[PDB]
Amino acid sequence: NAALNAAQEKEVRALVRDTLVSNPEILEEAIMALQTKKADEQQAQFRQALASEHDALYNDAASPRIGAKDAKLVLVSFTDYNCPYCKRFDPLLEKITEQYPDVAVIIKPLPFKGESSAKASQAVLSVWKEDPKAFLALHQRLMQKKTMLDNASIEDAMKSTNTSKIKLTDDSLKTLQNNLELSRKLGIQGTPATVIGDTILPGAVDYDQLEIIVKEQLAKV
Amino acid sequence: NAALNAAQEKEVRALVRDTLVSNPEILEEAIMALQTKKADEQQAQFRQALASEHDALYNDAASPRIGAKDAKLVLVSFTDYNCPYCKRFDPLLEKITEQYPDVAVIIKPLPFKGESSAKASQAVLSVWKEDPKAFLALHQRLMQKKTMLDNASIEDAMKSTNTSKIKLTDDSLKTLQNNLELSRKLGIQGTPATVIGDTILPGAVDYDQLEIIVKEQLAKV
Amino acid sequence: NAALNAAQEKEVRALVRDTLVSNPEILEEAIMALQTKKADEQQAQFRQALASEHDALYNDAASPRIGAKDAKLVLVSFTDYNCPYCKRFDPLLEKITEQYPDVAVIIKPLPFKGESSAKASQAVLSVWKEDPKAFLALHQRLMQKKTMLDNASIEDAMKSTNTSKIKLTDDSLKTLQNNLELSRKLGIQGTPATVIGDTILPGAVDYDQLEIIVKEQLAKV
Repeated sequence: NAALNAAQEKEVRALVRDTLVSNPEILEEAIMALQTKKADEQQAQFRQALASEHDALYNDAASPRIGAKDAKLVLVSFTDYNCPYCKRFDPLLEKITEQYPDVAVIIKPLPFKGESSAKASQAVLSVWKEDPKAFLALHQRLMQKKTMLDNASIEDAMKSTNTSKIKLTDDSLKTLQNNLELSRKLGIQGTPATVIGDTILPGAVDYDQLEIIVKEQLAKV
Repeated sequence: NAALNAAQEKEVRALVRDTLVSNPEILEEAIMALQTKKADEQQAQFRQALASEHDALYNDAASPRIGAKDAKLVLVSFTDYNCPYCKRFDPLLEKITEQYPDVAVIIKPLPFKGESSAKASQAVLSVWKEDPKAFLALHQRLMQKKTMLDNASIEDAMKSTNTSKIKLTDDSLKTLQNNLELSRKLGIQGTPATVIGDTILPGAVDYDQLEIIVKEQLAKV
Repeated sequence: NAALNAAQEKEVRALVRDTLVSNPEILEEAIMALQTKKADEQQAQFRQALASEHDALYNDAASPRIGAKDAKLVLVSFTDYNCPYCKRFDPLLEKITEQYPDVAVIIKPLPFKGESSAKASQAVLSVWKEDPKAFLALHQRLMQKKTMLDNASIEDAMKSTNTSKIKLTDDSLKTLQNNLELSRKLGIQGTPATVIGDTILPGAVDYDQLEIIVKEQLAKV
C-alpha cells in the first residue's frame, strides 16, 4: 500500500548504498561479525566432535599408553613417526608422565607422511597388543631416528628393541584406519596434534610452555 | 527538504549498521548473490567465446582429426604432448571414435609444458599437413612415451613411425600460435582441455564417465 | 517511542536485505570503497615511515655510496648480494651516476637470501669503513658473480679486489642489523628495493624505463 510511501522507500534504498559506500567501516563491522559468528560456530562444532568421541580417544585398548593407567589427567597424542616435529615433541610428552605421576599420554599413530609411517605404526600397534610392556622401547627408538623410514630400518629398530619376533597382525590396520577416521572426525589436518582437557594443539611446544598447560588442566578438578 | 525527516533518516542509517551487524547472515546472502551474479556472467562469457570461435575449433584444416570427417559429433581435444594426464587421457578419446563411428576428435597441441611440446607439436602438424593419413601413428607413439621429450627422442619417435622424412615447416608454427591464441580466447588455463557440445572439461576422466557425456551429446540432435 | 513506527522500521530492515541481495552491485561498491580506504591509509602510512627515517636512509656514514656526495638526487638501493635480480639491476643504477653526475646511489645490503649475503655484506661494510675508495671494486665483483656465495669465494672476490687484508669488524654487523631494522620499518618485504624521491620500487626495471623516473625526480627541484 504500503508502510512507507514510495518516496520514503526509494530514499531508504538510496540510504543503504550511501551509508555503506560513504562509510566503509560499517561493512568492516559486518564482516568481523560474520567472521565471529562462523568462528564461534566451528569452535562449538569441534567441542562436540571432541565430546562425542570421548570413548575412542580415551578408552581404546588397541591404542598405546605412556604413564599410569589410573592417571587423573590423560593427554592424547596424535603423532606420525615420520613427522620431524613429533620426534622433537614426543620426549617432553614423555617427560611429564615421569615428572607428573597423575599424567599419562595416549599414542595415536597416523599414516599421512609416508608408507613407512603406516608400516611403522602397524608394527608399534602389533607390539602393543601382543605385548604392551614392550611398546615404549620401540616407540622411543623409532622416534629417536632422524632419517626417513624404510621397511628395513623398521626391522632394524624392531631388532634393536628385541621385538623383531612379533608379526604385524592385520588387526592392527583397523587401529590405524580408526586413528585415521578419528583424526577426520575431529577435523585434525596436521601432526603432532595433542588433546588436553577440552583443548587441541596442532604443533610443537616448548617444555616450560607445556608444563603450564598440563598444570592448568590439573587445576581443573 | 526532504522525503524523510532528519530523525527518520538518521535512524535509517543506524538501522543499516544494526541490521547487518546484529544479523551477519544478510551479508552472507549478499555475498552469495554477488558471487552468483559473477559466475553467471562468466559462464555466459565463455558460452560466447566458445560460440564465436566455432570456425577455428571445428573447421581448421591444419588441425589434426581422429575418426570420420562427417562424424556427427566432433569433440575438440587440447592436449600437451608433455602433459602426463593427456598421455593417460588420449587413448579413451581415441577409443570412442572406434566404438562410436559418429564421434570424431580434433587435436590441438599446446606448448605450455616445455620446449619439446612445441617442437613435438610442430612435428605432428608438419606431418598432418604433408601427409594426414600418417599422423595418428606419430601422435600415438609420442603419447605412449612416459619420459620427458628431448629433440632426439622426437627424431626417435618420428623414425619409429616412418615420418623422419618430413621437415618441420615454419607454416606449422602458425598453427601452434593459433592453438595458443585460441586457448587464450577461451580462457583455457590448463591441459588436457576437451570441448564437447557447448561444454568444456579441463582434466582427465574415467571411460565409463566419458561415455555418458558423449552419449548425452549424441542425444542432443 | 520512536522516530519511525514499528512497521516502518521493520520494512527498513527488510529493505536493507532486499536492496543488497536483489542488487549485489551495491555490495561491490562498498567493497571497492573499503579497499580504497585501506589502500590510501597504507600509502599514507608508508609515506610517513619513509619521511621519518630520512636520516638513516640518506645520512648514514656506514652505508656505502656510489657517485658524488653532493649529488642533488640520491637514490637508495636495498640489494642482496645473493639475489639474482639485484645482480642484473645494479649495473644500471651504477650507469646513471656515470651518465648523470647529479645522481648518486646508496647501498644497503640485506641478509635475507642466505648466510653468505650476511657475510658478504659484512665484508663490504668493513671495507667501506676501513677504506671507502676501495668498496666499489668489491661490490662490483661480488655482484658480477653468478654462482651462490660461499665463505671461500668471498675470500676469492676480496682477494681479486685487493681487499683480503681487511678484517671483518663486528661494528659492521650493527650496520647489517640496522639495514635490517630499517627495511622492516619501511615494510620492505623483498629485494631489490629502490628508494627514489618519495617513491619505492621492489623489483628490477629496464634502463630506459629507469632513466625517465630519475629524470622525473631531477625535474622535482
